[PDB]
Amino acid sequence: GAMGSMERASLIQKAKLAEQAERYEDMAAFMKGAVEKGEELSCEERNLLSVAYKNVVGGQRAAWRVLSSIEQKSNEEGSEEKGPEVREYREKVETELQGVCDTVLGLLDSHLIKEAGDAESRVFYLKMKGDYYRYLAEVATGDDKKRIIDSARSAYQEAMDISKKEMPPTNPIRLGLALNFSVFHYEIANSPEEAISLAKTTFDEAMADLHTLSEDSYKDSTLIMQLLRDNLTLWT
Amino acid sequence: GAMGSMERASLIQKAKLAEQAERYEDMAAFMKGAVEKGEELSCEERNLLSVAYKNVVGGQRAAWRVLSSIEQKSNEEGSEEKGPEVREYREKVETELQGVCDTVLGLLDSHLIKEAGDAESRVFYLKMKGDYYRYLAEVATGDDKKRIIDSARSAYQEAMDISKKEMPPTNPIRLGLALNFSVFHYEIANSPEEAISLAKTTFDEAMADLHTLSEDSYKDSTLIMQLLRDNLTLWT
Ligand SMILES: C=CC(C)(C)OC[C@H]1O[C@H](O[C@@H]2C3=C([C@H](C)COC(C)=O)C[C@H](O)[C@]3(C)/C=C3/[C@@H](COC)CC[C@H]3[C@@H](C)[C@H]2O)[C@H](O)[C@@H](OC(C)=O)[C@@H]1O
Ligand SMILES: C=CC(C)(C)OC[C@H]1O[C@H](O[C@@H]2C3=C([C@H](C)COC(C)=O)C[C@H](O)[C@]3(C)/C=C3/[C@@H](COC)CC[C@H]3[C@@H](C)[C@H]2O)[C@H](O)[C@@H](OC(C)=O)[C@@H]1O
Ligand SMILES: [Cl-]
Ligand SMILES: [Cl-]
Ligand SMILES: [Mg+2]
Ligand SMILES: [Mg+2]
Ligand SMILES: [Mg+2]
Ligand SMILES: [Mg+2]
Repeated sequence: GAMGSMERASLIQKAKLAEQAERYEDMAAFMKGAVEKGEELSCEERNLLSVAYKNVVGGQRAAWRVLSSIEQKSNEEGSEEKGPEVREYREKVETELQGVCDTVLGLLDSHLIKEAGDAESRVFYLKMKGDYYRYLAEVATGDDKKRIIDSARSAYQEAMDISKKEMPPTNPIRLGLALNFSVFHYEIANSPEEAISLAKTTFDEAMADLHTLSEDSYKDSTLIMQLLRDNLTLWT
Repeated sequence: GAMGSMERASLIQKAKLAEQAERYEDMAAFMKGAVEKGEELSCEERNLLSVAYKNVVGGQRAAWRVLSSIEQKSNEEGSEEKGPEVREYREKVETELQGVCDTVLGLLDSHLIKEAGDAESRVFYLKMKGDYYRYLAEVATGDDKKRIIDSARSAYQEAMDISKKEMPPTNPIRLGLALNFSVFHYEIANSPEEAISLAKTTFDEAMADLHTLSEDSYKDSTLIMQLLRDNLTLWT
């Protein structure tokens, strides 16, 4: 660990600076170093961890999709052989993306999830585990696609069960989990009906719980409810 | 050179793919590898080289400016001591930025400039040399600031002399060189009057040469003339 010699508090401070500078690779490395100090993460610290890797892998996924599209076009009828370069470079990006997902999943397994006892931390980390197996599933094609998909489903499902028992329907973590599990059903598991049912029931049950909330609360929950509505509008 | 085993043509192909995927670090590494094959670069290849490093260093500069601003605020009256972290992380970004500039300058010196005989290639590379010394000047503070500034001025000046002798006033490379030399005068050399004079004469002399051009030509020259006008509007 190249961050082993830096104070935990300094790593957190620098992660916040990297966020302000949109240096997300740095941000992720600082937060990895903070996790590796062995102490549990606070609510604010968990958000820094997830934002950093979301942006790193997000850029890798966007690049992979561009290259995969070029590759597919190059393998159609009437296309001129370009050689191995497109496949090679797509494989390079894919392998780097898989490495980042493996790193995140290793942090969750060593040892964030096992030490997370409160619902808000346990559901948060299990959602992340589902998210990063989902990203692996987006690029998987070999004899492991089915196992990767089931690993994502299993993590999302355990997070769902906890969130329904321990969190109100408007809790932003519960809402973001349901949004992403719904995307998993639609895009990964070939289950659009399940995706639509989950997004609708999640939206409706949150709607009916809004009356319990303060005003300047739940800006993140309003945002996420709109994303559920956006997906239902695209899917129906 | 980690690109030593890849074919030149494959490096160029992958640089174009990286551009489409907005993977500019990859793009720069592929183009560095292509330069290191020892053959001169075509017009299209020179553009790939400059776009790749422009985007890499551009992101580093934007991050450095964010951090430097935070650092300055932290060193004002009434500010709470945050410790060494802001300076440390600004120094980290600064050192990475300087390393990229050094790499580009080394490619120009080994051996792009010495083998560039045509005006369009020689002016192009000398403009790049001025640009990357300018980026070094933006962060320089020690006993080398003056020498760095003069290295930028010297490269821009030699490019200017060639461009005025060998290129029409509407040539896009000549125009972009004048635009950037004007920015050097304004932002680096504390010479706003020189910056304004250069931008105005460049604009006026290009205006008077437009009548020689074809229509679907010079989209890049129209774009650059507008940037000269934009700067004159900001500066006056
Ligand atoms: C990374 C730190 C920063 C940028 C400072 O904060 C990110 C954000 O962190 C919190 O928001 C979380 C959160 C996001 C909110 C939906 C953003 O809301 C607004 C108004 O922008 C998106 C972020 O990625 C983050 C951290 C992700 C999670 C997601 C994590 O799964 C493992 C589950 C849902 C969502 C929850 C955790 C949100 O509470 C806060 O409630 C947000 O504050 C506001 C104005 O709403 C803040 O923007
Ligand atoms: C990197 C390759 C790609 C993205 C394919 O092309 C970049 C661009 O490459 C060319 O444009 C150059 C060029 C740019 C043009 C001003 C862009 O014009 C338009 C319409 O977008 C900006 C680029 O950074 C680039 C390569 C940089 C230079 C600069 C280099 O200094 C060392 C000097 C001025 C300018 C010259 C070289 C331009 O000719 C072409 O003339 C442009 O084609 C069009 C539509 O105008 C193309 O967009
Ligand atoms: Cl590759
Ligand atoms: Cl640092
Ligand atoms: Mg300590
Ligand atoms: Mg615990
Ligand atoms: Mg060869
Ligand atoms: Mg030559």
